[PDB]
Amino acid sequence: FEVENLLQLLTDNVSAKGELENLLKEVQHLKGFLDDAAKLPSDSEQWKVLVEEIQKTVHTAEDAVDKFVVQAKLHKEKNKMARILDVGHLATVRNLAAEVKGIHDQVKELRLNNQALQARPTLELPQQGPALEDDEVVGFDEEANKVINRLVKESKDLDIIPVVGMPGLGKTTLARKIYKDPKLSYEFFGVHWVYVGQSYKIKDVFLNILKFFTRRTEDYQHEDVDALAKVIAGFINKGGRCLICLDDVWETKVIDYVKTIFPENEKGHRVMMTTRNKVLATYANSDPHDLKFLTPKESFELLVKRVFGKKPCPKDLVGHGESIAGKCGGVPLAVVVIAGALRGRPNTSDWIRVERNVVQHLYTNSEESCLKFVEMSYDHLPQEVQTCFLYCGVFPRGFDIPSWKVIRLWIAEGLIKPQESYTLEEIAEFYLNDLVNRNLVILQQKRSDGQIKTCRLHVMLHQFCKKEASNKWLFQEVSLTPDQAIDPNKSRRLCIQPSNLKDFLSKKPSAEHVRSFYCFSSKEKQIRGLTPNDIKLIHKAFPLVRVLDVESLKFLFSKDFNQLFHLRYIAISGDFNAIPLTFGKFWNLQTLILNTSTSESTLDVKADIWNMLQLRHLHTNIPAKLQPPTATTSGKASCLQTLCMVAPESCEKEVLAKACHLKKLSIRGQMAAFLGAYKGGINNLVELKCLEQLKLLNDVLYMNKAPHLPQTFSQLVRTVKKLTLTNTRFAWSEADKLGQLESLEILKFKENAFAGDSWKPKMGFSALRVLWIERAEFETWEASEINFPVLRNLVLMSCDKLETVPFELANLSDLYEMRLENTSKAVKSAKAILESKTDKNIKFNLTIFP
Amino acid sequence: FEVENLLQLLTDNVSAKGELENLLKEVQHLKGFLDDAAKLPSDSEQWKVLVEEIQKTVHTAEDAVDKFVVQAKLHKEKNKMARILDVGHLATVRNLAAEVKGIHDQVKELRLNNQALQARPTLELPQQGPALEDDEVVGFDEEANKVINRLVKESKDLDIIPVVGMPGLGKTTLARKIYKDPKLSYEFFGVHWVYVGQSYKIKDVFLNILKFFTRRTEDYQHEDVDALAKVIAGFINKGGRCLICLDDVWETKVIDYVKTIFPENEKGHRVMMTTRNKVLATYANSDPHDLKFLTPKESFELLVKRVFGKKPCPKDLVGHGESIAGKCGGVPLAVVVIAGALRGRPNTSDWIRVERNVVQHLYTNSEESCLKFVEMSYDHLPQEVQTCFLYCGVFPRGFDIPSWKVIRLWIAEGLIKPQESYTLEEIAEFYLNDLVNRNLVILQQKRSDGQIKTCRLHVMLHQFCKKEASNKWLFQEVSLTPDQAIDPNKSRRLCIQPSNLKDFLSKKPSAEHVRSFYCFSSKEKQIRGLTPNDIKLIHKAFPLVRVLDVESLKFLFSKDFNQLFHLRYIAISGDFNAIPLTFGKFWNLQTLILNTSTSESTLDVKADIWNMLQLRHLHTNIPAKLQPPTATTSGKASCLQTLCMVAPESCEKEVLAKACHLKKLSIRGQMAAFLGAYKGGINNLVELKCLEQLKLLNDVLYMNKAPHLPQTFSQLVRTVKKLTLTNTRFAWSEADKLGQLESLEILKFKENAFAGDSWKPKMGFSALRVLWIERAEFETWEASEINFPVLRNLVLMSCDKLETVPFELANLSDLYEMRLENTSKAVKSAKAILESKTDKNIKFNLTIFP
Amino acid sequence: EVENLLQLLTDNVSAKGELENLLKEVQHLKGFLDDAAKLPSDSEQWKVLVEEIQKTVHTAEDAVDKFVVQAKLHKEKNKMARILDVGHLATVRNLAAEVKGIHDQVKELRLNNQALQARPTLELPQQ
Ligand SMILES: Nc1ncnc2c1ncn2[C@@H]1O[C@H](COP(=O)(O)OP(=O)(O)OP(=O)(O)O)[C@@H](O)[C@H]1O
Ligand SMILES: Nc1ncnc2c1ncn2[C@@H]1O[C@H](COP(=O)(O)OP(=O)(O)OP(=O)(O)O)[C@@H](O)[C@H]1O
Repeated sequence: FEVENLLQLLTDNVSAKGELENLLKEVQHLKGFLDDAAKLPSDSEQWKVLVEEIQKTVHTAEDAVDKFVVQAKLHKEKNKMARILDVGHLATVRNLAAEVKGIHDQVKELRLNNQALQARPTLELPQQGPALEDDEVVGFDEEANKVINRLVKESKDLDIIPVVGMPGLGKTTLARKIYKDPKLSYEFFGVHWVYVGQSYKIKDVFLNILKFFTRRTEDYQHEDVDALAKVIAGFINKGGRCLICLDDVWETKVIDYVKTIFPENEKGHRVMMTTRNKVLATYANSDPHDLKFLTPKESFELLVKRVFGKKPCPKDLVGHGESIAGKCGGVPLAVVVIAGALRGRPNTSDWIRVERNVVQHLYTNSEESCLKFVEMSYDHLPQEVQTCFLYCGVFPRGFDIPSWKVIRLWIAEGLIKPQESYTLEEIAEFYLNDLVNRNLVILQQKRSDGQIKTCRLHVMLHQFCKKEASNKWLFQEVSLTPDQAIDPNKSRRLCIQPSNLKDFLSKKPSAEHVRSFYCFSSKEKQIRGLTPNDIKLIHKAFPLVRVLDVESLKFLFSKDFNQLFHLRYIAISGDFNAIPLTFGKFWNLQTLILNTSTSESTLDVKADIWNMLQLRHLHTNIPAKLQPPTATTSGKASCLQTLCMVAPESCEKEVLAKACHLKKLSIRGQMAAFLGAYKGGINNLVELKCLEQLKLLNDVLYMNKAPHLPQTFSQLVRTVKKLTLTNTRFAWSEADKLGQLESLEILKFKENAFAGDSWKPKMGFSALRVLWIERAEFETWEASEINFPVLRNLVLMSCDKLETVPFELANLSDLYEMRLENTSKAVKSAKAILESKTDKNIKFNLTIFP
Repeated sequence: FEVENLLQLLTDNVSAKGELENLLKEVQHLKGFLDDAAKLPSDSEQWKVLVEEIQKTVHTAEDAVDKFVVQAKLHKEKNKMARILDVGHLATVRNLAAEVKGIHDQVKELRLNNQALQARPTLELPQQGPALEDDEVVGFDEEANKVINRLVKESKDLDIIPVVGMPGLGKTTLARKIYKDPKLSYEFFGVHWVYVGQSYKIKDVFLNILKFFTRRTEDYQHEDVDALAKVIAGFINKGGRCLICLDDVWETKVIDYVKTIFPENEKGHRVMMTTRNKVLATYANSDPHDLKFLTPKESFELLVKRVFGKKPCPKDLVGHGESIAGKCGGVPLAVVVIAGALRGRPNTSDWIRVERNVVQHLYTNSEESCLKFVEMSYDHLPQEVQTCFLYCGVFPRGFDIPSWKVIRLWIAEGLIKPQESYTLEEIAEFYLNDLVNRNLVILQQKRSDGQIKTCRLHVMLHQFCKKEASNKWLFQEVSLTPDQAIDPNKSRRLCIQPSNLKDFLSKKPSAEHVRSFYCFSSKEKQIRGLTPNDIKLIHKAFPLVRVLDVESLKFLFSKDFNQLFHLRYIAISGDFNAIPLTFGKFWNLQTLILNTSTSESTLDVKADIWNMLQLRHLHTNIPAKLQPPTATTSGKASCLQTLCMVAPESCEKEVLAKACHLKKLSIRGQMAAFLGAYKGGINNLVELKCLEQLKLLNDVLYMNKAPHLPQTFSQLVRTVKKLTLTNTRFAWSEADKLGQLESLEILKFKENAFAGDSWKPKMGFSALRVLWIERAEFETWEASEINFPVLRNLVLMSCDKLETVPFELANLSDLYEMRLENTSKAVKSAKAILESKTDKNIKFNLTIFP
Repeated sequence: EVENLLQLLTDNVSAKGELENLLKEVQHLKGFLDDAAKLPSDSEQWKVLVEEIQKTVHTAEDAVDKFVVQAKLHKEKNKMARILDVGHLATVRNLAAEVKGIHDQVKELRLNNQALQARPTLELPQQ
């Protein structure tokens, strides 16, 4: 046995690398086939079987390759004596080699046996409703009047009025309503309608337009595009003022084609167009008309209308009907589709069937129209954003998906690929920005800069993403009808709700193909009765985790968890006084979010963060006392872009030299002991090159002496875009020192950041965009035009002490935004400045709470 | 082990040659498949995987074959005792045979397993914009006026006015603007427009022409081509003067089909035709109208004319806007396309996304029209010029590509193939000449003979070439987002930049499939901190380099660098006193450029250049002391065409006999000891048969005795076409002999080449084309018509002493060009000659600086 | 190494049995030597044979003592040092191979040479 064992063991190691490379190349083949098959439309159960099988074989080979490389690195870590001497290593490594050969031959026979896989040169092989009347439209009366108003206002220029939203949001219904208002007839000689959609031809559109202006299109079918444009221009000139309806135009070229047909007769014509692309709407009109959201009562009224015509919904179905109405998120088409499923089912058994879940019920049966309706644009997304989109589907339904969390989740799953001059963080931020541009992913929260802060995936879109991923298996959500498991073995990843986590753990989960663990707290901070054994068994179940993201728990650094070298992105919480060195073995790691409940003032990062080349972002809820890099660790600049909640002690010349590419840096502690010359730890910030954000927080309320912004501070932080001061109690004279930042973009004064009865700024802020003052005790302000020449946003919250916003800021042309939150009499001056700007008729916004 | 080793080693080598030949045949098969695949359009990921795989396998097998032959040559180079005795020889040889056998079986299974490769008889499987008005056309006002002036000028003959330029340059916009001037209507009764493009049918063109002259084309659809020609001629005769606008005509047959329609009514009709082929335009009109280049302000105004139409661009987007405007190189289609990318994106995050790199942003997404716009003519080039073009896509963006550098680079990359009566130099020069003819490759510098000197790839075309090569993998440019490497393993070649070279070395590069090293100095002479260790690392990383081209460095002749026997083309610089014999082992060498910083007056070529049969061109920045060929080296005439910077001592009877086919020879040193009878080194030039260029340079400013050209000099250099004399200090009487060269074509008197207060030439120069005089101390010139009968260019520079250009040169009909750079009062005589020729109305150009 | 590990492990897969057989056969040769010492001898061939049996007996004794010393050294080392040591494995089985060689030498010494055959009572022995 041992003779034979060692014989085959030695024989195999001689092709382990060749077997590895051949398996990897053939798995690349199968992955290319898999992309092809995903693109293809399929209807044969055998084809779904084969796609399932190739996906599972591909992911099995991926696990084998990652295991082999991880073992190789582990061996290289061991000393030469423990390298040669180890015999268990020999057994495991050759068992791994044997598995790799088995899977390689499996891939060889997968390619050879199945004819479908053969390489092909270029071979992938790929109507409205009834029409409502005014009484059938719901809650659009105010919207219709607003849009018609916008249309009718006299303006010699050809102004556009676009309507934009999400798939099946009712836009075409708003246009059809608008299209049949007598007011529109009064204001315009001839209103004509046209539908474009994603697929169209201009000549079709131009011919249909011409039909309205003459019935002899048979004569002009021989005219060219520009001749037709001139003809229609003359026809309109004869007609007079005209409004043209455009249903679902998604391309700028189309708009720029439509401007042509309108003559320059200074009649102030109009074109109102529907577009699922917010950017297209924005170009069409500089101020869009985002289709409102139906309120739950309106949705219930619509469902009543549909599943019972005009006869009232019967009494007992009202409860269930109400339930169905609210759950649809406020988009009419979800109501429409579930009503379709409910047509003529006055028996409450089926109403209860449909209610119990009303997101799955769309995308089923023949009248699934929601699916294809959304797909009308998903295919309008490139593959990179296709995938980055689908991974918005992990977050629980109704969850608020943070911008940074989702950005690092994308970048931690390997979905994004590097570009030739950009950084993965900004490529991903652009991907999500664009995802909102296409209205694909709701965005209701705006950073001071105006960037995404919380994006949600609409209930209908949530179920669409979940089911689409499940079909592609990129991830999945575990469910349990009382008992059972829904085949999680067909789940490349598992998203588990905390409530069912204990039960899923009771079955002793154990998976290898799994490559992440998602368990978010939609009900924030509802940490259930999870024992340490639960966390240990979690560590056991998923050994190949790239993405271990769980924050509603008391996590611990079990030995098993310490072995997870494949780790990429960690979101854990508990009571940790210092990061153990075990984190120094997670070479694959790219991100680390830390939220510790420890009473310790500082967290000691024992793990050598410097050696982790793949590392990109470390986040801590409390200041981190990072060890400086040693001589051995000296090398290339670290990949670290974001380093949040840094202890000032851990800001040394060597650390900042090792993180010169650091972008987002936050430091909290004692400041005066950090601001002096011998406190040049601040002077050490010169090491940071691409630094952009800097949060300064003082943990002491009783300060020995008030610090002073060093004169070098102007250039010490020259690269910083965002700069938040918290509990700094700086003299407003120091605000002048803050006026010498060339690249200052955002400015937050939080918790008496600046101490003083009144603020009289002098230095101009040639680029500042957002001013943010929170809980400022200073009573009067005399900021002038020169101070903030390019003010675009000014936020002052909890200003119970401030007296009046200076009128001088009214002159600022750039300034359009002004929010006063829990502010004193200065609210009156906000009204005065708003009135002045309205008299000047400058686009400006004023928000007052409550 | 040793028994089995030697057994296998002997058995395989018995079969090594058969294995080699069979592998070569099968790799020829895969290369033919690749030639098919490149043409065939494809969109399937699996097929791109297969093409990647066949490319990698083919290049791997090519490396194996070249390594095996190099080893064979090395072994044959060793002595018989050093041949039989060597044991490492057998080890490496039999390992190489094992690798060759492995890759041969790889190719066998690549063919058999994959059905895509089966031989097939004949089986590869292969609209305007909106239209503007005159306010949307930028900066073409003067251009349109110039073109219309060219048009309307009265002339009985049917003169043509063509508009030519690069893809996406806006020609059709100029024509349309021309097509809508009232002036054109005033000067012509009937103006009609026709679109041809690359693909067209005459009958469609003629029928559409006939429509403008009668609405009954339905009647004449049955008439033959000549019948339609006569009909249109009669219609034009009835109409009178006519200008016909032609869009995108590329083939001359079309032009000569258009002359037919026009009647001979001595009405001076006109034809306007746009054409991407500069030669076609030149035929259409003897003086083309190269569409001007939009200035950066015009490009910014245009981009405003789209991303914000007529509403002025907001303030903060101007900075970014200006950046995105100038970067487009001065062609409106780059502006248009990146605008399309920017449509309705007033959030400056995306403006900065697009600005950072504004050449990639074309050729991406749906509205990438730049790509297909260039491809509409890339297929217009045969495969040879197809490839030669793509290797203009390796010089850094904005780099000025020298004519000789690129010519040899082509010929050194294995892209050109020999013809049946031509020499690779002139085939390649013709290829680049055409690459300018088709407007493909910009050309802004002219050699005195009038051939290309510098050529550039327009930023748009540069990125197109880079991406096209990268898809085909013919080469690639290494990039690093902070860290990382972009998979350079899929880069058959690496084009790195000096800025990133140090970091590239930091990763310890090691490649085998790489077959060249491109590192040019766009910022000339910016040699960064590259240590000798860096150069050694270069030598190590790329062992199979055919083309090693790096001059921004301090290169050294390391032992490893001496091994590169596959070497073809060298471009190196440093401090070398004499070329080591190590270069005598580079049997594959074809070219050698040398730029040595040594203070030595002469460089001694220790390497036996005579034995290098593949050698074609040696270049040195200082005179070279070549060793004469020995008796053993005696054989066929050397392939050497160009031999630059030759020490006069290095010009011996035997040397020149061995290089009788030498064409470009340059000699520098002490000359007075060169012209004498016992200095028959001048007489030794009789050996050169196809000598074309001859540059004579004297390094001494204090000459013992004024030299004197030999009487034989006339027939000594009878084959010379170019003859640049520098610092010769010759009496103008000696110039009279210069009229005794039958084949003289170029004449550059540089740095007091001829000494004398005045020049009074007598002998005629029956063929001289371009005269050329730098820094002439002579004061008065008395040349006449007989002296320069066929003068085509007359360039006089730094002639601060020259008094007046003789008026007699005015009579010269051939003379069209004349340039006075930093010239004295003779500039006034230049004005006199210009006025006289203008009075005679002879097509003449005068340039004066400053 | 593959052939090396094969041959070593297969030699061990018995070193104790080879050891004991060699020991008993060397006891045989030692008894023969005790006989031959008493015997008067005058034949150069017999002195050659006695020299040879003495050298073979003492060679086998050196091999046996070396092998037991190596075994004791193994037992001295820690369990980790016992299992992990690879050079020790090579020396162990080289010693075992030498023991097999000497044992075969003793077998052929007995069989080839008649002189060694067992015999009940045969030792042949003026002022
Ligand atoms: N207020 C409403 N009351 C009743 N039904 C409505 C209402 N709004 C929309 N619908 C229904 O929605 C469906 C029409 O959706 P619509 O075409 O307007 O969607 P959309 O968001 O504009 O989509 P797209 O951009 O793909 O055209 C029809 O069933 C129509 O009856
Ligand atoms: N306002 C404008 N100012 C300048 N150029 C414009 C403007 N609007 C469109 N264009 C140019 O018009 C071009 C239309 O194609 P055009 O025929 O003029 O290009 P070309 O390079 O001359 O040759 P080809 O006919 O092969 O396309 C577009 O490339 C765009 O660059």
